Amino acid sequence: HHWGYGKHNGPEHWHKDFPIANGERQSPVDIDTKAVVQDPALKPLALVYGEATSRRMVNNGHSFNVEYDDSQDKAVLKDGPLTGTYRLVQFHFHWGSSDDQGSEHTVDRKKYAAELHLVHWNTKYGDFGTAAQQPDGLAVVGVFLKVGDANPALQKVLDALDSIKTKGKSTDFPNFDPGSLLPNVLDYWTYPGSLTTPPLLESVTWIVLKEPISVSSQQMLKFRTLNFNAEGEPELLMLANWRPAQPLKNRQVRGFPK
Ligand SMILES: CCCCCCCCO[C@@H]1O[C@H](CO)[C@@H](O)[C@H](O)[C@H]1O
Ligand code: NA
Ligand code: NA
Ligand SMILES: [Zn+2]
Repeated sequence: HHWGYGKHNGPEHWHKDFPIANGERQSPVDIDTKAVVQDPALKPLALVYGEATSRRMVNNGHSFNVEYDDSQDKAVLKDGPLTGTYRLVQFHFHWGSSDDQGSEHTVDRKKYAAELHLVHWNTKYGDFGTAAQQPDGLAVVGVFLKVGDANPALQKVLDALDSIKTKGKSTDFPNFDPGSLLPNVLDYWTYPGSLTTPPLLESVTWIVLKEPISVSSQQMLKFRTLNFNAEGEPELLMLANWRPAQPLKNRQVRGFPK
């Protein structure tokens, strides 16, 4: 089923083909900081990314992603709110049509310019697809991009976008350290949720970092010159690819260290 962020096939209509869009643990959410609860079971996050091996970058038609080699046991996410060990498979971003919107998660309704999603799958399920079908199968780390200074690490990613302008395009993208896109402080909010794109599976433990990384307004321009369409289709620039906040319903957002 074709979906996107346009007038006819956008977040407002996803429910027609993916009825879990109106499920009980949908993402993203607004994080009401006064309602955040502390939990002494929570641990510091362990993002063990030093041996993560990037492979390629791909315009998938809804955003772009950097693919990691998840056939080896090296780049893993553990601790934080998690039991067991999750392999890094890819990262991607969401952004908006102007600098003051574009994040998926919001903090007391504040939006950032963009949001990075580092996607991981629980090693006990063997692969990404199998893991995606279990409530404890995925873990996504979300990082806010706040407009300010130019980000040199981010620039390596943005430099490659000229190579992947349209849907299905890919380029070799070796040696990129995903940790170079994390803040120094790993304080986080966590809640049980879902993928923010169809198929919207409710299999994600969300880990949203409190501290953003920076991006310049000039860098933000680079995101918005990508195309949703394939070559030879009408041009639909990737001006915005964010889902609005979804009802928290009966969930609680936990915070570490508070
Ligand atoms: C619509 C609900 C399911 C969407 C998630 C896609 C998960 C795909 O799951 C994949 O399936 C393959 C074929 O069965 C298996 O070979 C893989 O091991 C599995 O990773
Ligand atoms: Na692959
Ligand atoms: Na290619
Ligand atoms: Zn995402």
